[PDB]
Amino acid sequence: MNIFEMLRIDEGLRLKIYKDTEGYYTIGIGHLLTKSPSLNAAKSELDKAIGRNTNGVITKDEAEKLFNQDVDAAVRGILRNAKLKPVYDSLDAVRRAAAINMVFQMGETGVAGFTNSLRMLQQKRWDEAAVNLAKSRWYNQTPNRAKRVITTFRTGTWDAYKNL
Ligand SMILES: Fc1c(Cl)c(F)c(Cl)c(F)c1Cl
Repeated sequence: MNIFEMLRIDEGLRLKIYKDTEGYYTIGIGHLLTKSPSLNAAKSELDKAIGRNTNGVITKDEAEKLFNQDVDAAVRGILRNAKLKPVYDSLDAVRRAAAINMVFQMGETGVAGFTNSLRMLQQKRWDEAAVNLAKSRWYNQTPNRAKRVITTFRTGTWDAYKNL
């Protein structure tokens, strides 16, 4: 198990434009195209991302290319964010993957409200942190995924993913 395998499980793989859990146009391995309700706008974003005129369908190789870029972008974003870098640096590699997972799903803006959770994680108060993380829109809207990510933060193991 690693961050790539983990997000592959959580996001799936679809080669045609689909709507994510929030109703937003997406492709590949959870590559958000746009929050716009216009399919044409989404198709434009896809073409720009891939570098060719696609009309809504990509190959597995192309999906994996975008996926690698997205994982890279999430990490680089954490490292440039003053509110996130210290907590990330304080973690082991397994829990770091859980951090990347969250940023991949909700972005840096989606995680701005997790200040108290972040403190508890840096304090290594794993059970308290797990309890706090679940008190969120995130947990309520995607409970099964959140539970897996939270278990990863609580235990520092891959137990929530090893069966999957
Ligand atoms: F280190 C982190 C980071 Cl960078 C992050 F964005 C979240 Cl949501 C998190 F929980 C942890 Cl531990």
